[PDB]
Amino acid sequence: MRVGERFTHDFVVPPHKTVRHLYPESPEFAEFPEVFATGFMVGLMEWACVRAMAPYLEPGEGSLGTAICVTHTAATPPGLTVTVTAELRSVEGRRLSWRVSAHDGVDEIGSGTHERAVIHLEKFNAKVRQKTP
Amino acid sequence: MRVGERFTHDFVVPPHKTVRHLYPESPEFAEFPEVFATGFMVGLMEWACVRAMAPYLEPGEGSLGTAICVTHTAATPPGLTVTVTAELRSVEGRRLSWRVSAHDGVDEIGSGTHERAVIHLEKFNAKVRQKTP
Repeated sequence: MRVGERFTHDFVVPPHKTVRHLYPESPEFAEFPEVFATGFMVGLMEWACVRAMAPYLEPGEGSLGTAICVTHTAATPPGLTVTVTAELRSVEGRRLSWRVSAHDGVDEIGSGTHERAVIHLEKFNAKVRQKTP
Repeated sequence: MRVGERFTHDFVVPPHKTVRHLYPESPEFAEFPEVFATGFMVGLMEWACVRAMAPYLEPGEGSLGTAICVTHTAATPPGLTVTVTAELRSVEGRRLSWRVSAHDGVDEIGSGTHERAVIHLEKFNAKVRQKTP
């Protein structure tokens, strides 16, 4: 896991990763064309980076996404394979950053950056509990 | 539309908007803390801007998100209300650019920018259906 190393992750888009499935609560999204939602592309890019960094975590640790800055440049219907490529840009202590890019086999669909922070899972969950109603 | 006009969108986070629910097929995400996923925060920011834009589109139009560039700085358990504030920066042809931020009643959880493109829904759906395997 050196800076400049590339990690790849492939995912066939199923029908339930389209826009209306991200927020079934949204009448505003209900009838939208059946294309892979930006929020699901983001979650796939983050999933690629989590798989790339798993060797860096010590027992008890996990990670949070702290920033996402990407374009979404072409649309993908269900059935195509989205390949995400995660290129490690920086690792320093708790902070990691990648350049991410995604292609659906037909078009480049988007690219940009993603940053993560390593967390201590138990300490983090206790903080979460204190702001839980 | 009025540049500098702020729109607010409030959303109580239900249990099914945590990280594990974004990708039930990800074993990695299945063990994550039960906090609002960045992919769901991105979709909520899109939803805010879609509601702001709606009165101003013509019949048969909608929009797509073309870029998002946000931080995600604090974590939110189910049961808090996330309020997205969306402020229009510019309208150029079919392109609309926004400043977005979100807060969960306890902490600011993220901020940055978002761009959208107005589409003709039927024309775009027919073009989508043609790259479908």
